Amino acid sequence: SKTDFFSSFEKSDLQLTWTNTVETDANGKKMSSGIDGNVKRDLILGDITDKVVQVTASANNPPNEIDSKLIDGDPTTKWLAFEPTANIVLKLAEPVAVVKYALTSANDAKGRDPKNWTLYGSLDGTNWTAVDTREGEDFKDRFQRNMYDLKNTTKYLYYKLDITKNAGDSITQLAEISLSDGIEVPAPPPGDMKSLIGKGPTSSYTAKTNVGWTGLGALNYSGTHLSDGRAYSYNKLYDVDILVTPATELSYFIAPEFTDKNHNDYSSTYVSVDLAFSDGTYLHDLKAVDQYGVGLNPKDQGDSKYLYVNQWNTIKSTIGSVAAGKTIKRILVAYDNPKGPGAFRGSIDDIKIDGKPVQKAFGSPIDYVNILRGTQSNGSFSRGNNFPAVAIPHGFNFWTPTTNAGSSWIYQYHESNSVNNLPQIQAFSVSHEPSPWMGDRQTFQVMPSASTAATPNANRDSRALEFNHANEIAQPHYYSVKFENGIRTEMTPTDHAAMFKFTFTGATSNLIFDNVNNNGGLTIDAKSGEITGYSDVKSGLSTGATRLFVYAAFDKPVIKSGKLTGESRNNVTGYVRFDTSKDEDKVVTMKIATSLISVEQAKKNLEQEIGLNDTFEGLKEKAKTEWNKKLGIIEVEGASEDQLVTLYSNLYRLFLYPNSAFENVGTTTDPVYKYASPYSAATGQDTATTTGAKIVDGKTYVNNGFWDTYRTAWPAYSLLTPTFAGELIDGFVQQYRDGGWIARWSSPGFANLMPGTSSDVAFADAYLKGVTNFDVQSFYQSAIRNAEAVSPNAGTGRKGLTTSIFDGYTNTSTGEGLAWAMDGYINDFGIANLAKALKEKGDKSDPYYANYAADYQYFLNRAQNYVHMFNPSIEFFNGRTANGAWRSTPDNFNPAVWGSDYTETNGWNMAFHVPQDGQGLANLYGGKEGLATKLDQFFSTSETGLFPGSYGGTIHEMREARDVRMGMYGHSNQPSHHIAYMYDYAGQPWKTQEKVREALNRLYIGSAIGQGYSGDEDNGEMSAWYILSAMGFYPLKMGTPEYAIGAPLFKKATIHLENGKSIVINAPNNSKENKYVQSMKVNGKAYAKTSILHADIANGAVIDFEMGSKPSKWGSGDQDILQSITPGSTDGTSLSPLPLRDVTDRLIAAEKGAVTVSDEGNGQLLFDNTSNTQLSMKSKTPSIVYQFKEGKQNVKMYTLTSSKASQNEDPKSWVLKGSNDGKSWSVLDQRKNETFQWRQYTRAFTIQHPGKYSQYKLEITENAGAEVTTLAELELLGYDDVTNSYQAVYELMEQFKQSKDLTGPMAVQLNNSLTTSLDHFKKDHKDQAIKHLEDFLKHLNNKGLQDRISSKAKGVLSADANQLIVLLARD
Ligand SMILES: OC[C@@H]1[C@@H](O)[C@H](O)[C@H](O)c2nccn21
Ligand SMILES: OC[C@@H]1[C@@H](O)[C@H](O)[C@H](O)c2nccn21
Ligand SMILES: [Ca+2]
Ligand SMILES: [Ca+2]
Ligand SMILES: [Ca+2]
Ligand SMILES: [Ca+2]
Ligand SMILES: [Ca+2]
Repeated sequence: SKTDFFSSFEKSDLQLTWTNTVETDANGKKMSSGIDGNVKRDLILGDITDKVVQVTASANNPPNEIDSKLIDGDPTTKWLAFEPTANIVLKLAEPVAVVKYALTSANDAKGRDPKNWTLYGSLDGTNWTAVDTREGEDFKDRFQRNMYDLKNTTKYLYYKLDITKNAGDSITQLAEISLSDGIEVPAPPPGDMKSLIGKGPTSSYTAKTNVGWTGLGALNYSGTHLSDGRAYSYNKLYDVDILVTPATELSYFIAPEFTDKNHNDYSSTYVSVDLAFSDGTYLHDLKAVDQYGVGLNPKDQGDSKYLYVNQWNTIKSTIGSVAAGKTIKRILVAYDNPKGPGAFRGSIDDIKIDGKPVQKAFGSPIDYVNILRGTQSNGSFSRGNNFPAVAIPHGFNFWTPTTNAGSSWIYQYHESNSVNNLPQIQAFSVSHEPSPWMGDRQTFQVMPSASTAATPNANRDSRALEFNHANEIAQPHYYSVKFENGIRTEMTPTDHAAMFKFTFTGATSNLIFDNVNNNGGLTIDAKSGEITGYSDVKSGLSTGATRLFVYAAFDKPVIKSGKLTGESRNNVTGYVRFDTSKDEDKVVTMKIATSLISVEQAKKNLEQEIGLNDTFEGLKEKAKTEWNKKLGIIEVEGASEDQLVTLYSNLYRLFLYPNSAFENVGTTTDPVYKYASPYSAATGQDTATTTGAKIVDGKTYVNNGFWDTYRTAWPAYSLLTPTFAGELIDGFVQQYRDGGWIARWSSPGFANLMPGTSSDVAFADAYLKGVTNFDVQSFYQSAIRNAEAVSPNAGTGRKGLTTSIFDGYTNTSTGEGLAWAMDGYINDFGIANLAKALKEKGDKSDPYYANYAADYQYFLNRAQNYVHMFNPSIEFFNGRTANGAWRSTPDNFNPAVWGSDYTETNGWNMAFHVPQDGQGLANLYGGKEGLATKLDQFFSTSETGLFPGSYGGTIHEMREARDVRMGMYGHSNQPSHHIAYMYDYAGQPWKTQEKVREALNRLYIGSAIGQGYSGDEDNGEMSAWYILSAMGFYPLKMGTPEYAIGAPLFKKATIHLENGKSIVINAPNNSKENKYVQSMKVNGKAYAKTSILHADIANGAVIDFEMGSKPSKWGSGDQDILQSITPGSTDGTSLSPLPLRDVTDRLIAAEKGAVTVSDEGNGQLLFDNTSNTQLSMKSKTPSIVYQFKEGKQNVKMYTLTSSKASQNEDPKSWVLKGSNDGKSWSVLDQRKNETFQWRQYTRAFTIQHPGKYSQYKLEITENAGAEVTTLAELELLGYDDVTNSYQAVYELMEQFKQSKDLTGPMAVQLNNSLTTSLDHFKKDHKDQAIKHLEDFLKHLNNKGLQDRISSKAKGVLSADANQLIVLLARD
């Protein structure tokens, strides 16, 4: 007998042996329980409709208004045909004598209702006996059901409703048909689970509905799970005789569907293909496993959560492993689910059994790369939302097929398939799209055509050419498609150019040129066989995008040529025609290059990169080589095929962005680099052949949202490609030197989207890791501009800075102000560490040098300002209104609700937004244990996607987050990406290990069918998450050169570093299940810590993980956790310490402070916490005095914010003085010859001789030249009196004495030591105050006294004492 079997459930395939039929056991008992297959419906007397197994109408209106809709029991779904007449054929399971039927009219357009019809009956389906005629029928209402009786005792297997006249329209429609046999059943029995050949998915996020995976047919299953507990049904499909061999693979495609309004019932995933063997055993009893390791049985399919609902899923199982030598007697479909009630529905297509499968071979990393990942994905549900980008790493152009030539939605894997269910290309495009949301720009289009008409038609629909994915090769360096009609197109990239081979079958062959829309030009010089063009195409968010120029040449004479018309694209549509009658002329080659400078430059770009000697194959090899140099930085052992696809495709995505936007205007020997600026104003107007944009010397790179890429991609560069990273960074620093700012979202200029200015942290982070090959000085300037200087541009700097730099938080007056705020504090963390590093560098030629020290202090403080956005009443980060009040209170708050404060997520997902200081974050939650409790709750509460909040309706990010099914964890999007690693701060690293492994395992699947990710990939970010996590470490603390340890994915990984050394990562015992770190070594030596320095791996290292299947305590020690700014000893403090703040804040209004100016101006404008108010003081030489009415203030720093007015009015030299009486002043700080290069720009100064004073005076000794002196704001940055903290501890100690948590000599000794400490503090004896607090701690740990304190009390009092020491040390 045979070893192979295949069904696509087509017309041409074998029909099912049984339909809707349950398999029976050895005893003849149905293998089903608690199931109802019947569709829910309004039943008529003797309703028989459930025996209809097939309905076929003469014409249809796919995707939604097809014959299928006639028996689905929903009046809301209809069949429609664009015809005045038609016939519907109903095939029944068994012959029945129909004696009654009902038609139901549809939703609208009464004229389309049937009016005259005949019902026929048949035995064979070709010879028809009339059984009822109706004429002149009327349906008064929409959704109206008419009932019809007839005499008939003849059992028939087919019924035809022949609709001979409708109600006058040229279109016909009907919502529902029901048939009846006239026999009463007062109690309709449950029917068997449905299993029948149908049209495929009735709903799908990402695929074409009502077609198969391939072809027009599939197997459809559905039913109702009635039971509270287990329900199942194993149904037989096909009678076969198939011998299984050791190598036999079973594969299939399954598309489970949601049957509920809420898209929360996952029942449809509890399904698999099953086999009945001749020996009386079933595949579901053997330990067959899929490509993910999941049992190939229904229960394990559903429990393991690898099947996505409303999407197609590829499944593959080597049943040979477990069933070699058995014979398959029947193929089954099985549903089996432990819990309900619920309901399910889905499709299976392409059940294949292959006795001798051929495995794919791979010669090098690039052979693993599928550039189609992220294309069975759209705006309803993303599996990456990429496009098939062919390019060199970081190339100047992308090249790509498009199935939608008007759109930034460039290529659909399945969604836009033809009536024959094949994809259609409409063009090959030059592209610069960073994402579909940002949109495409600078595009240009060609399409081959075998048209013989006088003129090739340039209409998108009519020129489109169908193809099969099996005939398409899609790689970074090579794309190839063979179309159904015999044409082949192949392309390969250069940096600025590309080569295409068009191979034809006919005598007359054409290339059609076109564009996304009419905003460009085409010039065809037929005589020299050249194309010339320009493109102004640019999406809404393509801010600063300039004109692109195109040049192209052919290897064959062009015989006919010209402009085309009729598409409303007359500026861009034309063609060239070639004589390809002779065999050696059947392939035509086009060489094509692009420029943002000029047509002349496009020409020069082409000559530089495609010499006369270059061939298609030579260029392809050059591109393959450039990709392998990137892909082969990482080499792993033990990986499956699926893992290597994911790994190497991830590395491709990582290096696809960002992109060169500069050109070589000199020669290959002597390069001269220049770019057209999307950053500053155009020099002048464009011409057809030359750009008007400013031509700027040097390099630049583009296409990057820092809100995405800072998390993973940028640190990936700094680790994997240190040297190139610096060239990339400098190309972004260029944006500062040119346009004044570094882009927040470069697309290619300053596009306005997403919160934060994370170039700050990304580039700071890179520098501190030893990527020093860029203009750090300018970078720094751009960072402080982001951090200190209000932006006039919508697309640059930090929104809400007007108030936020003074308030310590960003208020709800800025959209998603919380989001701006939290990312602000992380950026400040990086700016601060860089300032420290530049201080230590000591470059005295840096004009800014004297200022680094101060900036470190000020910025490290700002990094801790997260406290100002932590709402203590709900224990979540939360917005504040302008007046200071929390947005939410316990009564109204819901952490499940998306939006408002929370960009593209909910409060849950922003609960942990403090990667720069985990201990500080833990403290807000009560300590490490409190942090862990919060995370646990996060990971065990399911995201339902039902809470859109401010988004109004469902956005795709919500569906994706829902389908992660890791509690609330939104791995589908960037703002959650740090969360799994936060367990390293809580001292539970095993939970990080668990979550990271689930993420790597389940959320990067489906590559083979154009899926591959759990949501939008975003310019390398989702990819680098996987690459870094799989190595076993992760840059959690962006802005400081070290990683948090997770666990490696592979038995071995090597990172070949550019300096010739290796990072080897050994985990010989690694496996799907062995996910937990048991112990760890670095360089032969046992390693205890869950952090590792970049400086320890960058010069090579050997890392050994002992992996096992059970959690361990490795890395849970108090000094083994990730360290923070906040000391570990403070864990669990009852105090709420603050970093530097402006101690004048809010005093004036509460009358606890006031201000006087030497000229009697309103000095309140200098302390109102807004740079939108300034004071002009009528003197070159004014004085401001701030008076604290409630005692001495410990001020460490102060800030001056330049005004909006001219720079000449600025302070320039000054003295800050302190006093206690107002008569006698001490000199605290002196500055000379200061400047404020920007407007509304804050500068911070470290007071040379600080102390505690009740009165502060700023005495301006010199200004910048004008007759007046103007400022916007002043601040006195200091700390609260430590005394108030001591007080809070006495208070707490009293609470414990009253509860008897603290008694006897322990109470007394603690009291004494604290009091002696306090007394020393008040006499300015800092060292002695600390020493007595150390005594306090010794008491707490006195062995003789443990029966006098509870653990609760000992714990918090310890933490408090240590917190006090910290408060003291900084005082
Ligand atoms: O083109 C027919 C379409 C229908 O498919 C749709 O259901 C609706 O009834 C309608 N109103 C006007 C036109 N149409
Ligand atoms: O594509 C640009 C931005 C991204 O940078 C970001 O990841 C965000 O999730 C998003 N959703 C739609 C568009 N975008
Ligand atoms: Ca099929
Ligand atoms: Ca219907
Ligand atoms: Ca995103
Ligand atoms: Ca203030
Ligand atoms: Ca002000």
